[PDB]
Amino acid sequence: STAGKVIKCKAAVLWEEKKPFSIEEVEVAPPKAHEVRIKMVATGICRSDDHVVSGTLVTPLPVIAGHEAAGIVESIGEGVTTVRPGDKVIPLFTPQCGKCRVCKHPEGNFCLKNDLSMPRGTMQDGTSRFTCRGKPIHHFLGTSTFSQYTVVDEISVAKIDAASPLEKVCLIGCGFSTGYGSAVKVAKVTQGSTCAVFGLGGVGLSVIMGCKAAGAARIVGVDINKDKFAKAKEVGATECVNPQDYKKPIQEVLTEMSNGGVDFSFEVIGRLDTMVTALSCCQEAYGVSVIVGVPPDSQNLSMNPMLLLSGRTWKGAIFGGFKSKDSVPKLVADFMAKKFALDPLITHVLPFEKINEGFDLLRSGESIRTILTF
Amino acid sequence: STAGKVIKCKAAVLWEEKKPFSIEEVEVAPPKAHEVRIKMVATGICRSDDHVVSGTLVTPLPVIAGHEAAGIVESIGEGVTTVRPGDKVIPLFTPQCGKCRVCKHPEGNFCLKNDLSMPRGTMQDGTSRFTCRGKPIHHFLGTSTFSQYTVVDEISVAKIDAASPLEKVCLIGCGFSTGYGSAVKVAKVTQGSTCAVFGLGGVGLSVIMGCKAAGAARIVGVDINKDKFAKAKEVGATECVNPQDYKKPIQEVLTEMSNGGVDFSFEVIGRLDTMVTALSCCQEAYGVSVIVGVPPDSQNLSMNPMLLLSGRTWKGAIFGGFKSKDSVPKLVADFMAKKFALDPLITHVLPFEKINEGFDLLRSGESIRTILTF
Ligand SMILES: NC(=O)c1c[n+]([C@@H]2O[C@H](COP(=O)([O-])OP(=O)([O-])OC[C@H]3O[C@@H](n4cnc5c(N)[nH+]cnc54)[C@H](O)[C@@H]3O)[C@@H](O)[C@H]2O)ccc1-n1cccn1
Ligand SMILES: NC(=O)c1c[n+]([C@@H]2O[C@H](COP(=O)([O-])OP(=O)([O-])OC[C@H]3O[C@@H](n4cnc5c(N)[nH+]cnc54)[C@H](O)[C@@H]3O)[C@@H](O)[C@H]2O)ccc1-n1cccn1
Ligand SMILES: [Zn+2]
Ligand SMILES: [Zn+2]
Ligand SMILES: [Zn+2]
Ligand SMILES: [Zn+2]
Repeated sequence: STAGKVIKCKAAVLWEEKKPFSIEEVEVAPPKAHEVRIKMVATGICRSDDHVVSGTLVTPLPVIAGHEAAGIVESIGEGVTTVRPGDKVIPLFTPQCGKCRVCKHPEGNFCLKNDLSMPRGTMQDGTSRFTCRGKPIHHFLGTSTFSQYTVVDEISVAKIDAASPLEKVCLIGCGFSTGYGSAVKVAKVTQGSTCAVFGLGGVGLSVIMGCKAAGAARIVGVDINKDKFAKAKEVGATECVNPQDYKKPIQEVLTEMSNGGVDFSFEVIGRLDTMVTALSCCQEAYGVSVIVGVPPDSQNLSMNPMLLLSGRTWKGAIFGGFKSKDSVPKLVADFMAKKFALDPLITHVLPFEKINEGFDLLRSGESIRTILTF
Repeated sequence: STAGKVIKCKAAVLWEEKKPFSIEEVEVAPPKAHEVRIKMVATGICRSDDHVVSGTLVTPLPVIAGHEAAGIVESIGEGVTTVRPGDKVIPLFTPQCGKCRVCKHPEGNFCLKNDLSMPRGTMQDGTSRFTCRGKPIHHFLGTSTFSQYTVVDEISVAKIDAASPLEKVCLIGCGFSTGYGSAVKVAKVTQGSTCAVFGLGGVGLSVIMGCKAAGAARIVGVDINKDKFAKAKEVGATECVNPQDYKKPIQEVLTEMSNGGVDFSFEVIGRLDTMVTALSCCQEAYGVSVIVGVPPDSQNLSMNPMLLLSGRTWKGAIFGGFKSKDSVPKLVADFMAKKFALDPLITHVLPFEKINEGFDLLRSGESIRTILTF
């Protein structure tokens, strides 16, 4: 009996940059054709959400952010075939339309229907399902998970195992899959290799997990916050370095440590300077560097192309290279079979209503992932 | 007999930047342990040699340049086991020491003994075999082929088929292998793909040869000199575009031509701006761009890392990614077995004494490869 009707619920609206979220009532329209309305159960706080607040990641405001989440289908629009009411789902911030050249390519995952490259903050049909104070509110990457209910396009949701613990598997919606995929699928880390991981947050820890899973012999965590080192070691870093401890630039320090440069490096921070540092620290003839961090809006890095000419490979990826709708349910199934751990990422749990405290935790450096429960 | 004696012979000496080569008598010392003295038969004029004249590529002066060549072993130093007097040989401007981490890596070819990264202009032992008017003259890339005789370290020479035509196979010493391997080995061009090739000189044409050999369905040549188009089509380009003919940036043109970006792009010129254009023109989620051209000394490019974050791969390579001493003899054998052609790269054959005229042809846009014959 909410099917076909507007739902009034609480969401965290961001009206302005650099301000707290406003927990307040919104109206959520029912799903149109090929849309899905989801009752949220749990959502994680990803740095990319914070980037919306800071202006690092530009997307139209006002907005309902959130993109790392899981919930339960409340209703489906006309013509939906891939989920039903009552299904456990994870919203897919990178869609999988299944029809575009990228979806059809064996390697590609950054589906042409994404709202990340040139964000509009809408549904696929260019409109919004959200009203607050009588004003339309933008969506974020097609997911908008900081709301008790959201509406997503069908291509931006995956059905997952009905017995899944949603307060854990929400991390498969972003941080875990992004970092793990970046190591295992994008870099294709090899047995016995030396890896350097720049940034030891939720995503960088997942990178580490991926490097360890792939059989790396050495995994060097790099962070200016030495509080991050203990957990990085727990999940597989063999050693951790703080650039602030050294007189020399850290690329030189890592090249020394690795007797001439690492096999694989990862930038999991979002700074221009560290993207160049991470490239430079990989071995000049055969090293691979993967950019994971989201850079500040519209800013260009500067680098010497001789870093590449010698033989380095530089690449980046969204969501760990995973084709999202195919991969997310498999990732869940693998989690249920204990093929990887999510608890090491979860440092704090809060009710949704304490979302701003969650953000304070991230900004302070204290948390890895805070999971909010609805 | 000349073995064990100083040879006085003719060479093309570059006394300073931006000046013609001086053709005159030099003295060539006999080879020391693990060194090989070669009588040159044919040497090609590569743009990288002109980059030494122009200061684009910094290496100590005065110098005997030249790196794309073939000749016949005159004598060997103590300890040499891989060639003997009378052998046809190609000097290897990228060595293969076989002991360094790079030589031992299955993909790597930029051996740590190279003189390209931090040019010293000497033999491996840090001395020179050349004197002219009483003055020591530097080596170039461990090769120095603009001389009737040179001396090279054993790791910088490969024995080739005794029946080889040296006036053709000299191109396996640089231009052909560099382009062909950039397509087949570094990019790993796939069947039915779309490729864009920036720069249609000897190296860009060889890239086209490789993209054709790998089964690309479309090969778009890009050059500002439309005189280069006819030969590019002969060797496999399906269409050629001149950026000066368009009101829009060529990346935009190529993206529209390829219905959302190319599978593989190659920068084969050596300009910072075209390196970025080439990257940008490959499909954002799965495209691969390879830098082949040698950029001007010490200059940085600027780019937006979102070009990589979406999924692009950017890489570069020296000498087509070929491990030099293993590959060069196989390449010559494949040529002898008609697996690829070299004649489409040769536009001019001059005596060595007309070296300057050969360089004027390159600079004027009139030639592809000029081969100088001793
Ligand atoms: N590519 C994706 O799909 C993607 C990208 N992001 C981006 O990854 C970065 C990391 O996110 P996080 O792990 O959630 O972030 P933090 O917890 O803040 O960890 C960062 C880590 O870096 C350290 N650090 C800061 N500054 C430095 C310097 N200078 N040196 C060394 N270390 C440093 C901090 O101390 C901290 O521990 C973010 O950029 C993020 O935006 C995340 C996930 C996905 N994505 C894309 C769209 C939505 N989500
Ligand atoms: N990576 C290596 O091992 C390598 C590198 N190089 C470098 O490749 C570039 C091409 O060399 P080339 O084919 O010998 O050069 P040209 O015959 O001059 O061809 C260039 C081609 O480019 C066109 N052009 C100029 N400007 C433009 C613009 N703006 N748009 C499009 N086209 C443009 C010209 O008209 C001309 O047709 C060089 O940088 C070279 O250094 C070669 C070989 C090997 N190497 C490494 C060490 C030694 N040799
Ligand atoms: Zn798609
Ligand atoms: Zn995220
Ligand atoms: Zn070596
Ligand atoms: Zn060359």
